[PDB]
Amino acid sequence: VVSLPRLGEPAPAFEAQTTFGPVKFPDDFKGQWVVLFSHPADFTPVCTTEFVAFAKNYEEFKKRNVQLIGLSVDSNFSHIAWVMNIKEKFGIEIPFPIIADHNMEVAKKYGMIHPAQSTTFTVRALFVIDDKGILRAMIYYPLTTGRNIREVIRLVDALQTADREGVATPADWVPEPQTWEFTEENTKVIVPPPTTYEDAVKRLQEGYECADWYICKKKV
Amino acid sequence: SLPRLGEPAPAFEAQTTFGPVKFPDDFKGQWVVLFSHPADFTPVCTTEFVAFAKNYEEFKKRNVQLIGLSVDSNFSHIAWVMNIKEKFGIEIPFPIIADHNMEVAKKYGMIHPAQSTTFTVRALFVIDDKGILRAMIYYPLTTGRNIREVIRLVDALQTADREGVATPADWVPEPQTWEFTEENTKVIVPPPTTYEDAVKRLQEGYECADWYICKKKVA
Amino acid sequence: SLPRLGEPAPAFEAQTTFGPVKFPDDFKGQWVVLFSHPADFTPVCTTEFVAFAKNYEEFKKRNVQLIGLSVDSNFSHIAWVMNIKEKFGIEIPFPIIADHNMEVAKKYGMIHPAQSTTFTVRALFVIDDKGILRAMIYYPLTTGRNIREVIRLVDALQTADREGVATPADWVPEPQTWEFTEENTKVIVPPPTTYEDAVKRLQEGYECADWYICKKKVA
Amino acid sequence: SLPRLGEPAPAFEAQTTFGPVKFPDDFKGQWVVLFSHPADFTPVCTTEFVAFAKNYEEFKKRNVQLIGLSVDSNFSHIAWVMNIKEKFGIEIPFPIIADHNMEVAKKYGMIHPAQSTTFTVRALFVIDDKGILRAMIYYPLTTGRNIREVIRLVDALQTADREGVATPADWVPEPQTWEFTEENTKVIVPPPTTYEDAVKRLQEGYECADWYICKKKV
Amino acid sequence: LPRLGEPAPAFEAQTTFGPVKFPDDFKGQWVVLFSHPADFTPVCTTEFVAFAKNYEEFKKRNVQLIGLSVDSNFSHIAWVMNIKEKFGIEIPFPIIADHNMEVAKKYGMIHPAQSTTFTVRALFVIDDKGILRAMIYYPLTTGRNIREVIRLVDALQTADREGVATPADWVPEPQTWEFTEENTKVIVPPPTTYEDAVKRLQEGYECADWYICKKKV
Amino acid sequence: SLPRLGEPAPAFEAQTTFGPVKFPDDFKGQWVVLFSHPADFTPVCTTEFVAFAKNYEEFKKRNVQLIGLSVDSNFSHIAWVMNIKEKFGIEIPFPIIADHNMEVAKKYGMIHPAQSTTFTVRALFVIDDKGILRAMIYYPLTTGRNIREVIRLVDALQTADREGVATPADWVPEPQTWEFTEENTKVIVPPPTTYEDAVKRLQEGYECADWYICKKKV
Amino acid sequence: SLPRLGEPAPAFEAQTTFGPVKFPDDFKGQWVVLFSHPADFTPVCTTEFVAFAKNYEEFKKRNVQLIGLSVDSNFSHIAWVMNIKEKFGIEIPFPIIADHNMEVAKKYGMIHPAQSTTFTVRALFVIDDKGILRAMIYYPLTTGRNIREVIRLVDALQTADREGVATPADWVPEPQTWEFTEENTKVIVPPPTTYEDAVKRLQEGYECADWYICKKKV
Amino acid sequence: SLPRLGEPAPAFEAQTTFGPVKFPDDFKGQWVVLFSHPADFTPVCTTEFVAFAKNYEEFKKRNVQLIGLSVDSNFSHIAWVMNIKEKFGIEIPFPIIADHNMEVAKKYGMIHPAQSTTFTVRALFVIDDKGILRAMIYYPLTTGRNIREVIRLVDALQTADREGVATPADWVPEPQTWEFTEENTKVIVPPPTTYEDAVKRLQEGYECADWYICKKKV
Amino acid sequence: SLPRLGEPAPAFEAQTTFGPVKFPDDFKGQWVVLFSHPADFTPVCTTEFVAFAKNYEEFKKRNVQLIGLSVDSNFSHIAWVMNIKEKFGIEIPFPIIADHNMEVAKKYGMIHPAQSTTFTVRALFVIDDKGILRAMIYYPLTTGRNIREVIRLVDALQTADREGVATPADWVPEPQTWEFTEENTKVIVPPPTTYEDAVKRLQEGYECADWYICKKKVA
Repeated sequence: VVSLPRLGEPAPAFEAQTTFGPVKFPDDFKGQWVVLFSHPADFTPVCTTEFVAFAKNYEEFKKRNVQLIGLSVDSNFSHIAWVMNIKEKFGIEIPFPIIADHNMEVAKKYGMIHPAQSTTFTVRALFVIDDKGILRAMIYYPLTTGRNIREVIRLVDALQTADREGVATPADWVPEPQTWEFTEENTKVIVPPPTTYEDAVKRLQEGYECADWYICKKKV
Repeated sequence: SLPRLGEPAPAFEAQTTFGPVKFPDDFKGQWVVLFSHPADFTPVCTTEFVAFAKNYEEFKKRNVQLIGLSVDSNFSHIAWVMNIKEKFGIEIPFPIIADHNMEVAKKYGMIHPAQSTTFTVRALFVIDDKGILRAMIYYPLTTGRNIREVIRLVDALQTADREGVATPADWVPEPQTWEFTEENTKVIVPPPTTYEDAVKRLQEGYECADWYICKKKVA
Repeated sequence: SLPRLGEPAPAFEAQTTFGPVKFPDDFKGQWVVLFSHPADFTPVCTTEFVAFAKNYEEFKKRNVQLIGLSVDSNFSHIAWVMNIKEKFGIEIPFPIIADHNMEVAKKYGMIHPAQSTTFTVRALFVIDDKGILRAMIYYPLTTGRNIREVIRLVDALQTADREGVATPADWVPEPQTWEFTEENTKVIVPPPTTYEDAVKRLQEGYECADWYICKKKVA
Repeated sequence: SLPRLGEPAPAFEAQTTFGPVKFPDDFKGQWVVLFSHPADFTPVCTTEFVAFAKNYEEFKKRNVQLIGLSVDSNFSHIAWVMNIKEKFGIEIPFPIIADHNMEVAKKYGMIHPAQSTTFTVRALFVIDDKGILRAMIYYPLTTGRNIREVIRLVDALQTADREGVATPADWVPEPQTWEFTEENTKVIVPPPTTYEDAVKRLQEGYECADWYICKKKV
Repeated sequence: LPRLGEPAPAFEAQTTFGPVKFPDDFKGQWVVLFSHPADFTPVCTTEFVAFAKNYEEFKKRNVQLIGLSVDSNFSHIAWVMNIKEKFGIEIPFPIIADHNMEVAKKYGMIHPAQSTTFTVRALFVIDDKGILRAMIYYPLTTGRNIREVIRLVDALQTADREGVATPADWVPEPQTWEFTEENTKVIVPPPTTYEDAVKRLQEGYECADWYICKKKV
Repeated sequence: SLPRLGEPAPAFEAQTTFGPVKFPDDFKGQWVVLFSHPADFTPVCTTEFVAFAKNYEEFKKRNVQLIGLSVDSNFSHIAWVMNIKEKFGIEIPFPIIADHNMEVAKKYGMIHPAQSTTFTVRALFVIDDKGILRAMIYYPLTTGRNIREVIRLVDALQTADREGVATPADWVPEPQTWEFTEENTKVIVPPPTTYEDAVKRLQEGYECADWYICKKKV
Repeated sequence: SLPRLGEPAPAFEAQTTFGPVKFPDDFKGQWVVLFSHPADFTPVCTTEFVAFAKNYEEFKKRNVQLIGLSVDSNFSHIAWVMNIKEKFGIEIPFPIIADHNMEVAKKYGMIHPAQSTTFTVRALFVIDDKGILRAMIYYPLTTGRNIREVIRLVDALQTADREGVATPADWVPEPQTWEFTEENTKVIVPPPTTYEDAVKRLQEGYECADWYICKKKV
Repeated sequence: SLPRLGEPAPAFEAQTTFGPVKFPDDFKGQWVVLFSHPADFTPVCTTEFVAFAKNYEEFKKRNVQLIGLSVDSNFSHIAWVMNIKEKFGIEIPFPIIADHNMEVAKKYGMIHPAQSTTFTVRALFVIDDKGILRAMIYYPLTTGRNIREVIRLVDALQTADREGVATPADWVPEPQTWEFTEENTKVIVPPPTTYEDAVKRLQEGYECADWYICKKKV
Repeated sequence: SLPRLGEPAPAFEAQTTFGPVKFPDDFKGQWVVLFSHPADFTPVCTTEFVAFAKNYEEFKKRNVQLIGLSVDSNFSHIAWVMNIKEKFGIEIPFPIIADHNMEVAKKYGMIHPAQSTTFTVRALFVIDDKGILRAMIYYPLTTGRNIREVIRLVDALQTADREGVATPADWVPEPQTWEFTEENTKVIVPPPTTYEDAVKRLQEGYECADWYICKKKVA
């Protein structure tokens, strides 16, 4: 240990508290595909942009029979406070549950703790799990680097197409011709968040584009 | 066991289509994208190798050394590269590790027995100029990877190091559009597994660049 | 295990909202009131933090460093302090430990599994200027502490040391009156445990400064 | 070891000044405040017993059974109760456990060797009507407890249970004022530890109800 | 280490003809099981072509040929396709894909000083009862003698049928084994990098493909 | 165990018809063909020894030392060599190891119990001038070996070393024809296993050079 | 590993020049003289086998089955018996055990390593009609046995059993004379151990019936 | 266990009728015939000792030291030698070992429990001038040994050593005749085992030199 | 070990000059005097056997079975009995055990290695009619026993059992006189230990009945 979760085998089972109530995983989602992903910490900026991006794409996952579910080692009360904060600062209501894995029990089962990254927070792990509870694909991005939400959607399409049609999908496959546009807003980088209250107060006076003390953007 | 982010990438020495490599020591000062593919002469893999080859200059300008890996021999590797050049007009410009006894594959968690007890899955590892493992992905045998996301990941990691910043969801260094065309919608027929089936496959009316790589469209 | 009265307080290093601390090395020559709270953004804890903050000068003039602790991250801590400042007009003036992996909490017997396997109980420890544990209390998750009794306990301990005396039941250093007003009679609605319930909670007609802290009076 | 909040309070059988007790069998349906004191015939302890005794009806109307404990014998306990009645005019109305061999004290983590290897500290435990340990306090040998805070704690715990609520910092059930008078500022001279010193102690000009309990002001 | 006169080590494996359960699937047939180090290497190609050309010689003797290497079955098919394209001959017998060397170790085919990854040139004659009858281990450098394999089968089948032994150099009827000028050409060790494989086709050898170049000594 | 190709041939010291040998130390700088035969005075073995002897100059000119081996004593070896000289007119020109206690045979995996628990099988090993095992064959008791294939194998290995080449299937150094005549088609009657049967065997009308070596055609 | 007098002779099954034997079960009701010899085609052994063969009727008339044994193969045994018939005109009339792997030899203590680690010494065992070991002798490789003493020993043991008597030193059943002639004084040249020495031995001026059996006088 | 031919004879120190002996060290430079006999005052033993005594000069001129051995005491040995002198007029001229605790007997494998758990069998060992065990015989309790075969064996071993030869079956150094007379045909009545039977034995009409040695003819 | 007084005498089966004995089963209802002697054909032993034999009727009328024992064979025993008969005119009337392997001797502690590792010492055991060991003596190789004391001991033990009494020092059943004459003063020359010495011993002028038993007087 820590172990690599194994592709093609049942996703590691667990029971946990979430912002939507208790879940028995992946048991409660049988018959649904599941995108389980982790984020290091509530009230941190990359994580906020990822939650907003997932929320904005919630209907794309819903129409593909995919249940999105997040996870961090934060408490459920921090989770609810953070979702409230996102609604207040961005006008977006997170529409999917977030697991409160305080004791890292789920994180350890999924290889989400990488001590050289953090001994306390998960990395940016993401797992695609099919309607039979089988782990199908996974990615591990570091604390610095937000994920690509459209690639998660494409991966789901590819796996569902493989199962439905009995085929494989080539490099860069999509189900229909399409264009992924990245705008000027997608070029803004994130200032690493303050770690003391005094620094958080000072941060708001440093001239960045800050929706809140922990999420300040600039360009390179 | 899961390779550890933020630590030196598991070291190894191996034979490749470019000669022996001392990993990651031979790539000091360079970023490395190490990836695995289940088997030479299989179709998703071929499309991935062509896509990486076409994007080789994109990696070169980012100081990234691409290096592939499978459990096939170097002679099968060379034969497959010859086959790719003949059937697709593309010359693979990066080395492929011949990991015959799965020693490197096991160090990187590339063997997932429910997927295959003999082939690697579609693992990919981004390693920085200090040999530190920075990010990784594990896709299954069915599902080709997204080459532009590998480039975006490298850009995001290099910018983080250079600027002392983090990058948000869907970050790119400049505005851009990733076009996927009708050609990107063709799916792959699972390759034949007997010689007889390989001969019969070529008579089924598909678009086949060779016996192992046949494409079609699905409704 | 129960920390031992009269012995050095269990040593630790931790992250806090004021930066890293080495206990008790950093607090030699000062008295310390170390206390824990189950979770940021929960209501009893908020009332306790405001009460300690309002009494910060009372502790400072007694050479007492207040330091809180929960298993929450420093980012949750900072966000919670920001929330308290906006909703209650008080800036928490003392550090809060981020005891992510419960290592400090376990040294101090702060985890009582029938109360919570993830949150600390309401433990509080008075530690003298030589780092010796002098007194402790363990209140449950339901029940906020009495801040004036914490001050009285510190006075009693400092007077004992200074004068070579003991202090009787209900001892105070000078005649005084502890007033409890109508505001002190309001009880706390247990906080919502789902986001949906948190949205409904703000519509139920309680006296709510925020979703997690709603008050009412009894019968 | 640390007794566990939210779990049954450690069970025991013991001799007391009221006769034998079986905990928790005898107190089912009642709240219990179990507290310890280091030694009979010592002054802080005396002030605490008098304060608890004066508040006995406050505990009784809250369905609270008070029970004290020290490692002294029942004969010392009775002698001390007799002494308190003569010097202070109050009869201790609750039982005191004689925990001769420290068996109950060890179950409750009441022995802290740097304080004393032979006496308990000033431990106090609130136990509910189902025998569940609800709250605990550990004060040192120097420092008398706050009796009104014990009452407040019981009120807060009982209100939480009855109403399904939590109680804030400094909560009380109704507006009220805790007055501390000039009498509450007197400190205690540490008691003599030899018979000769105890005889001399009564001649030193302190405010002494007996050889072991002398007060002064600072 | 495989034991003569005892049942041949049993196994199940993937092949270019589909799965095989060995030797159960071949009960009632003689079996010549042989290994080769690697697909797309030159000595191996000449041996496979020679076995293929003699396929009818083995079939009329109730002999099932079956090859084996540690290459994948996809590499095998690609190699069989390559042999068909470059030499005009279709390999008519199955090749085992012994990916994890499990069968190879049962037969002692791995000799680490030769290769820690490839089998040597092992060959096993197995009778219709599944009993191991004879075996040879040639090194990576040295192709086998296919007519000697046929003679060995004839000698073993005659021994069983007639209750006799066969002397040194025995054959069932007078015959002549002709070796021509073509049989004198030696093989250039195959390239081990892609760059060398491209350069190899320009070195002036007689090359059917990059990996199989011949010359004379 | 299985002797390992590419590694030093298992070392041994042994008695032979030519005197003691230290193997492969005594044959440094020479290639060695070490082969075994089940038993002196048995018929396939006789035909193989005659064939090796007739080809002795072919091996000598290739810098190859032939050395045979069985579990028989040197006294049996000498008697058998004398017998071969009288019946076939050829004097065995290479040493035969007397491996009485099967120690060498076991080092070379020459004992296969289902074939025989007492005799070696027809094992043959090609060893180079540096003592390295290069190739090996194991034929069963029924089946005589192909001496010209042993020569071809030596040629192929020596050519590989000298030229830095590999040799294809069916390779020879120059065009040639291996003739097998009517004489090569005669089969061998399994030798008698009792003295009475050996006396009778010589009266049964086969083509017999001696009691143990009788031939016929099929 | 001394076989024990008066106990059943160690049982074994073996191949012989007469076919398989189950010992001593196959010889129930017969006395058995089991003896060993180091090696076929060695000279002292040849003289002993000839002497036993010449005395075959003497043993037969005493209900004695002779059976020899060496570690040579049965094919060597048959070859050696053929050789004795060819060179001396005598046909060995009793079976020889082929104890290839020394299993029987070890049961009978026939292997003495300072004599030979590969051949038996000249052991001889008299076994009665009940399979019981009655007497034994162990002569070294140099020293041929006394065949008439074997017969006298059998006579003495059979007389002891039949008559319920003991037999004194030098006892015989009837007055008699053992003649040893000039021919019995010839000694044996130790046999050659290389083929070259065997060829030269025939030119050294001894009286040689074959390369391995040369006599002279001292 | 089995004494090993070609290895030093098992060493021992013992009392003998000639005084203490260090064996075989005291006999370095001499050949030794060490033999055992089951019991003093038993009949076959007496005939063997007399025969050895009569042949003492035959052994002496061959540089052979005879030495007997039984588990009897040295005092019983002297008494028996005295008895042999009285009844037969022959003085035993060689030492007899007193092996009371069977320590020497066990070293030489002389105790065969089915024969006797208390007496040695009729073991005989030829040991050369370097202390090396050269040959051995084990005869049962019933059966006296052949003294002339012991002499022939010594002659055969000494000739082998001196001349570098082996000796054939029935070898002797010069032509000779072993005469066995009517006296050599008399059998021995098993000796009495009770005093009453020993007295009765002298009246049963046998040819008795003493109670324990009675002969008759068969 | 020391045989234990008041316990059954160690049981055994043995060969003797009178045939096999099962001890003490064959002697139930009889008293037994079991005694040992180092070696047949030694002089002290001979004088003891003659004295016991001459006193045979004294033991028989007291219901005592004499039984001797040495490690010699019965064949030596018989020869020795024959010798004593010829030289002294007395036929030994009691059995002698042939304890070849010292098995009985070890049960009775008769082997004392500093005296002899091969011979018994001069041990004697009085055993009653119930098989119980009643008394024992151990004299060394040099020193002949007192046969009249053996008889007195038997009488004392039988009287004690019969009458329920003890017997004092020097007790006898009726007044009596033990006379020791000039013949009882002759000492024994230690026996020869080589045959040559035995021949010479008979020529040295001692009073010799045989080579092993020569007497003289002290001067």
